[PDB]
Amino acid sequence: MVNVKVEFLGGLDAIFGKQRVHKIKMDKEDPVTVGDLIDHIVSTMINNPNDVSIFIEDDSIRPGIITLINDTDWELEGEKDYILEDGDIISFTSTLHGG
Repeated sequence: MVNVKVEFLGGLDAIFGKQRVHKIKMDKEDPVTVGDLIDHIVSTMINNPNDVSIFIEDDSIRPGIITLINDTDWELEGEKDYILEDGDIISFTSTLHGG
């Protein structure tokens, strides 16, 4: 029903499959929060102790991963306090290389 064009960079797209930009689709309820989107990526999209383990750590994202929502900072709004919106442009980045 919905669609979100996310752009993974730094060291995230490498896990997805060298995909600088990937679209996601979720179908559950109307008031779908951003936290749900990430969940979808870690549920059906990804399912292995290597790709998701590094991204999510015990229901908690790994401190350091960047996430630009609508050309803005994730923490700026409220992390998971941002309702989704089909037709948005999300961006992900990682300031970590080697070690």
